Amino acid sequence: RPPIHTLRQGFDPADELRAAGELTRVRLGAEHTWLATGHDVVRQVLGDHTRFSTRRRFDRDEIGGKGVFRPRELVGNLMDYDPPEHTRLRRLLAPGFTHRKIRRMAPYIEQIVTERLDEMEREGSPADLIELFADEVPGPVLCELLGVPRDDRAMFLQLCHRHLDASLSGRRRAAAGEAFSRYLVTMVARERKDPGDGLIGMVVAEHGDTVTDEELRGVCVQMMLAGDDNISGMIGLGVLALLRNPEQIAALRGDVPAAERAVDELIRYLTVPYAPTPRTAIEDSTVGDQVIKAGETVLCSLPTANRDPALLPDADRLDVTREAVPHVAFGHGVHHCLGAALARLELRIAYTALWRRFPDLRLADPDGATEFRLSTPAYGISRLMVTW
Ligand code: HEM
Repeated sequence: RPPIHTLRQGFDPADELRAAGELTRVRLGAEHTWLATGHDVVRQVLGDHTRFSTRRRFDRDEIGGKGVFRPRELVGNLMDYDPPEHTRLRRLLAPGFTHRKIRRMAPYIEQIVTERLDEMEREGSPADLIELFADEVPGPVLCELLGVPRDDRAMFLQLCHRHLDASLSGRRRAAAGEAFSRYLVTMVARERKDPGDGLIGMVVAEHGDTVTDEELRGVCVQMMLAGDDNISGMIGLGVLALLRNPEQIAALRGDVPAAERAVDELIRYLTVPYAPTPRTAIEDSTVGDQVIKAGETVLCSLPTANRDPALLPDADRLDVTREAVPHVAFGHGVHHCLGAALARLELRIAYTALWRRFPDLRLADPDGATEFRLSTPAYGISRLMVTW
């Protein structure tokens, strides 16, 4: 019943997913799409921002293009944007995501990670690493990214949690949306009067009169949606991967270059997103061996692409010591993950700190079943009991 691109077995793409061709037509459930699994063909699809569109459309209706109405729920979602509109928004947001600016967040990330590790120690072992650490680190970090006032963060995160809660429907969902929107209206008004030092403040100081309040409010929701599940998934899965490959933990207790090498290897090997935004062909183009017809959709399996032998040899193995390779876990092209550096940093800090606090960290029950996080937009672990 579940679609083929969502299928996993342990840390790996499922055999069924691995058996599919480089580029074939599949049926979801009922929709019909192209599934691209090869590294080459995924890069060809993702590097093409002029013959493919990512803008969600309704009824089938103009495919790509400029100045089409966009529903509230998608304003400020860069992934739903085509150039030239994508190009505008990305350029406005880019200056907040450099290596230099993201490097400045290091002390705060260390603080957040330390506060969470403290909770674990206070709770005592055995402890659930997911609930106390993995699910708890990303929110505050994204707050800092945005420049949500330090003292507003607890209420901000709860309002946000309810709004992005897929389990809610009807009035409870609508009210969660209304409430969060109430805070973000206040936040944008605060920023319009005295621009802060995070992302929202940066944008109003430089481009104030040309950017809208809706856009700034949308940017806030969409950053939270883009940067939470992926990080919590990586922390959970990455810890399990390292614990089950204990010899490779030593790469997180050496110098920074080696811990950076371990992080990007874990990102490739675990590949938490199942797929980037579906692409719709605007005009006919050849991808790999096949003609993809206008109006047809393409879905890229990022995990399989990151197991392609053309990317690296011994690709189904975890090896933290190796040089970084041009994997597609963050995607490729103009939509290439805007938070890439932040993700890399966040994760490096969290892994390093965890083993610094708990050198002899172990699985509470290594012979028990693993509760994987299923039916979400990002693979992960929902519960992971640990001792120290
Ligand atoms: C390891 C964790 C992460 C992974 C694996 C990941 C992966 C990806 C991928 C594959 C895309 C491409 C989507 C597409 O082309 O359709 C993307 C886009 C994006 N990511 Fe991430 N991401 C991660 C963490 C983050 C974080 C921490 C942020 C910060 C908020 C973030 C913000 C974004 C944004 C804003 C985009 C849209 C960029 C655009 O469309 O131009 N991501 N990410």
